[PDB]
Amino acid sequence: IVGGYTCGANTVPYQVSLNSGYHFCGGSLINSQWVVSAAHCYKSGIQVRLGEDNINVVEGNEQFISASKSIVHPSYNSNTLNNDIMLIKLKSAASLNSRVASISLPTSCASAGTQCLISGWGNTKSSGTSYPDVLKCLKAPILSDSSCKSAYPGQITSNMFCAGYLEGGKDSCQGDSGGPVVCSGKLQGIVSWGSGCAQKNKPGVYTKVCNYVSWIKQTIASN
Ligand SMILES: [Ca+2]
Repeated sequence: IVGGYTCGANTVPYQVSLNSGYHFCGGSLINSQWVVSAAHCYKSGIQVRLGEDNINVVEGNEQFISASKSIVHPSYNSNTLNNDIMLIKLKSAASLNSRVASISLPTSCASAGTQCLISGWGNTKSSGTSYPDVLKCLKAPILSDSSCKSAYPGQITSNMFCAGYLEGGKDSCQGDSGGPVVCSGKLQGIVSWGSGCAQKNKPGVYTKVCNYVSWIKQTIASN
């Protein structure tokens, strides 16, 4: 997250870190056994880390649970990033509490102008490179489809939306991939892609989660 703030320990209780020897992506806990992330975060050997603040220090509220299976969306295209969503099942159910909690799926799509919370352990620099140990947060509005498409000609599908600031300065970045965009207590987005970070007229692009609620529910119900 570039131009954000330190969230505070365990203040975003649905935020997970995906770890394969090191943090490589964010995710969102949606029930005791399932995490939603980006399809471009797919790899084998995933351990889900819940209750994290400082990802380099064991602080006492963590749960480390190996993934038993991952399910990339059937229509995910890695070239265009259309349908950039994946589900990860935990080998055992997380113990849910005030600091490890699921986030509700949307029942309807959120509108341009809706204020959301974006979070992650990604790069905090737009030019250089600096990775935080503690979770960073950004409050950002959803941008209109027209402004999103104008920012990225030929690249925005019906499964994507822009959030952030056309002036730049505040954005998601490398390492935030797969993490949450939460608006009014609902998971509306997944950190998907952008052109650099916090650049003028290049806001972050997010997977439009409301399009996938039926797929998420039916997949969970049979796996
Ligand atoms: Ca920790």
